[PDB]
Amino acid sequence: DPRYTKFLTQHYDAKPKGRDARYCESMMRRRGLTSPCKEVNTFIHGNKGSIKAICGANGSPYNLRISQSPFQITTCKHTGGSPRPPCRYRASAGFRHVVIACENGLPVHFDESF
Amino acid sequence: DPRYTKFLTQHYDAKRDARYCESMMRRRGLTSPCKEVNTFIHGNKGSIKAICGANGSPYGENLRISQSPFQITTCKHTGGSPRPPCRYRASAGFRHVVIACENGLPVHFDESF
Ligand SMILES: [Zn+2]
Repeated sequence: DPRYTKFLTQHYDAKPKGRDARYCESMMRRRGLTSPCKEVNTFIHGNKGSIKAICGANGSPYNLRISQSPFQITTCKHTGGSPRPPCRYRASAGFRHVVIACENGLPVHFDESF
Repeated sequence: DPRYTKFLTQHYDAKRDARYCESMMRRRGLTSPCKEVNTFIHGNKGSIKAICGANGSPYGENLRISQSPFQITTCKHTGGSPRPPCRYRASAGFRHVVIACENGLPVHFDESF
């Protein structure tokens, strides 16, 4: 599923070098989210298998699913004015449960509003 | 970021002798007058940046030390005049480096090491 691949591209970074504004400004472009500037985007860290398992045993219904375990995350939030690149961001490192959408056994969307 | 871009100019060269040093020290603006000692870090720039984060660790006062070692070239001035033309000899090295960071970016290299 290229959707799951795309989920990992947009919402997964296993061992982040940092968790600050510059990490975000780097990651948002690296991961294809700056044409144009995506307003809010969370990267989940840690082991990939725990995220995928939100679709099963590490999840409960929430058409969405909420994680039964917490995750190191970094939320990138646009700043600077209008959403023309180059995209400025600030970062909020977090440790919490997350909500995702699963389809046919795999994560395909991350729910930022949660 | 001026401080970060100055760090790269003065202390970073991605891809190792006296002539290396003599041209590099000049090309990177460290020869008016002659800087006595200056080290270039070689290798992957992300690895160096990461010293401020995952790949480094707190050191002394307000500094940080690399967790892995880096190939380095230290240029040492030769001759009696502190003015250019600046001649240098090279010490190729392999070791941990100490830097200072500001906002997750390298801004200073510690030559006493
Ligand atoms: Zn000298």
